[PDB]
Amino acid sequence: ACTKNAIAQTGFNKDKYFNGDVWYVTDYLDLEPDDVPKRYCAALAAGTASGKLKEALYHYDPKTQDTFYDVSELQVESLGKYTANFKKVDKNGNVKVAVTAGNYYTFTVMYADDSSALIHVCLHKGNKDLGDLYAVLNRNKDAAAGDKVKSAVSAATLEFSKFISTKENNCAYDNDSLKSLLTK
Ligand code: HEM
Repeated sequence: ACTKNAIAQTGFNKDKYFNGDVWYVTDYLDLEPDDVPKRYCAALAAGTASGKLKEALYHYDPKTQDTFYDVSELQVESLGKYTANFKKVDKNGNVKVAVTAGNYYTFTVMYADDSSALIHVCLHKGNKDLGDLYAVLNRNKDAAAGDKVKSAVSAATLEFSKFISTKENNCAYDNDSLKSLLTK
């Protein structure tokens, strides 16, 4: 179940966020903690490709080796709040699972600056969801969360101390695939 109407950042700068570059998940929190593993790797690229607002996703479970990529087309609900479809793809953009009625996520940018962000995601696959999922992002895969984003976590009435870090998982990412997937 998802339970939060996440509030987007006041004055969110869409073009800076959706600039074609990669964001790494450094820390995450699911309000239903059992919905996701205790160790995980995730990243995304976000940009406009031929006029279309896109995200490319990467998930990797460092214990099981489960790996998957997605390409998403985003629709705008309001500034910084989107509804995204998704198709599962290989790293080269070949479709494994097509865009499907009932497979979508909401995506809210609660805070962002040039280097860091806080997002909320509510994933739906049919009648299933993956709970309220918060993630701290950085442009640098190894950056410890700084004061701007940690304060934003507090301003969301959350506690950064309770987020799970991805930093001790030897996460390695294919940035080139994430960038090219934006076009697919
Ligand atoms: C970076 C923002 C993220 C977004 C937008 C996102 C979105 C998604 C989407 C679209 C899927 C379904 C993929 C498919 O079936 O084709 C998925 C699956 C999944 N995600 Fe995320 N995700 C993000 C980060 C994370 C993080 C940080 C975790 C933490 C463990 C996580 C855990 C999972 C798990 C466990 C699944 C598999 C769910 C299932 O089997 O039903 N995700 N995610």
